[PDB]
Amino acid sequence: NQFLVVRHPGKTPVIKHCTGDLEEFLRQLIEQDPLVTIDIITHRYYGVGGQWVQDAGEYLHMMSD
Amino acid sequence: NQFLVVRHPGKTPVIKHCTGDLEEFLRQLIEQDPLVTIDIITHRYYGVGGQWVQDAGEYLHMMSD
Repeated sequence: NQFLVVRHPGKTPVIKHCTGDLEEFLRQLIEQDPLVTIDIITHRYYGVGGQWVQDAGEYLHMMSD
Repeated sequence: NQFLVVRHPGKTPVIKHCTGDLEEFLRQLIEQDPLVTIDIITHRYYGVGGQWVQDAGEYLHMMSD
């Protein structure tokens, strides 16, 4: 959940930890950079090679509706 | 190097391991899906929280020129 990578245009991506409310944190990155892509990375028993990743857009909505 | 996440439009991203030549593997993902985004994730002593990620486009060129 705290292992998410945020991709800035014209630059290289960075991996960011939440400093507060998780929903707000993702929103804040999006709001300040609406071109930014966030992938949220976790781990599973099987997943995809023992690891899995979720689109932050699905993630943010998943927690609401 | 083998921890790279490939992002398909309309879907959710997956994390993929190379099955051959690394340069070819990234190219193959791009060629078959030119809309696809790849982030290549590694680890560092400091990096960004002890971890770092590189844009595959920079990565693929980095190894050439």
